[PDB]
Amino acid sequence: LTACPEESPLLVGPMLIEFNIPVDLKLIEQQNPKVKLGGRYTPMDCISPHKVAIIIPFRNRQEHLKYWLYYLHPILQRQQLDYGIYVINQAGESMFNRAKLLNVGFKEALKDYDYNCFVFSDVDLIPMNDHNTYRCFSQPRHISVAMDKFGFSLPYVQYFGGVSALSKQQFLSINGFPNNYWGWGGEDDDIYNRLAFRGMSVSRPNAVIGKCRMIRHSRDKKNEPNPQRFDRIAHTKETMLSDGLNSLTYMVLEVQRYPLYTKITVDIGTPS
Repeated sequence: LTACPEESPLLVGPMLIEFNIPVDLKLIEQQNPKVKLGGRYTPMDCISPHKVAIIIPFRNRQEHLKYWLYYLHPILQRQQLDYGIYVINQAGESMFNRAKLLNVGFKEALKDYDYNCFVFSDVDLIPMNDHNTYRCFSQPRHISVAMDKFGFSLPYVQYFGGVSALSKQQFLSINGFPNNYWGWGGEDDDIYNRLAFRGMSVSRPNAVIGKCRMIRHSRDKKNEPNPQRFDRIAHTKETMLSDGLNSLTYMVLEVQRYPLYTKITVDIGTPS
């Protein structure tokens, strides 16, 4: 049992990513035979140093998930990662809380395995080049750098939304993510502010390797509106230590181990 190489030899580079072809999960299971129950895979040919837990905040986007699973299982294996898929499903109908579900995912995933790396990904973003590794780096990593929906250009240098990865230590260091933004906007910039304060920076792949497509119904070129950073910097400084991993409260309603992913349905609350 040798350690896995620097970069994996299985890499293909640029890939074609499109959604004309609807997909069936049964087909994906058969196309990804080495994927054990619950969305787990561990390379046979070597030992991976990256035990990655991929967390997806979710609610009623089954179609998107199908396309996500279709493209990401093959890629993640070519990257030679020891990984698990976690779909944190918000039970409920109260406004969505992306950051809190990601926290729930961190905590729940550690109950299954000694993960040392966490990738936080929206269900609707697919990387276009398997050189954009879904793993941890020496500094917090922003993976979805150039998204087709934003013209393939980072909206602003401190944009940390979409897909990012943090080592277990990096994550603990900032007290996790905020639980109080709900769907008001800005959790991603608060998270960036947390990084700044605990003296870290943002690691990124080059812009061509960091290309990503958004799962867009049929064909829409129409570049989306540019998001502008929310100025909540004073606010992050005061609330970082009290809103986060240490104040995280929720109730796991149900846990299902599907062939391709683990689905944890939780009740996380309502805004107050």
